[PDB]
Amino acid sequence: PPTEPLPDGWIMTFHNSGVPVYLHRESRVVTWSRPYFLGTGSIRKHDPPLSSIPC
Amino acid sequence: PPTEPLPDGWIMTFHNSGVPVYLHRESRVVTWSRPYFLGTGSIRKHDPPLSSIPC
Repeated sequence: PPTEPLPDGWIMTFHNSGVPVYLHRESRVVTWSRPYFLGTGSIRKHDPPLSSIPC
Repeated sequence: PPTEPLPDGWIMTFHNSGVPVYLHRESRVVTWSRPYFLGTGSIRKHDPPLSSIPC
């Protein structure tokens, strides 16, 4: 799918497994699914960006 | 798998789709794969926590 931009402070980078991973540089936190800014959206009911849905 | 703790500021919460999602409360950022603290680990070469690997 088309990708939405990453939230502030995040970068998509290569992992040796061959999959991209997403690092928040300042906190040194990693996730394997593209993170996104929810803003004032409803955590329970919102539709995630298509580029952020796993498997 | 056994879960490793979430990094600071994150919470696992329910999404209407029936899947848990992970919210960083202060930044309002969401990811669909459990995030983890990498610390001084190698971004490229580290083994992620088993609870953090998608699909």
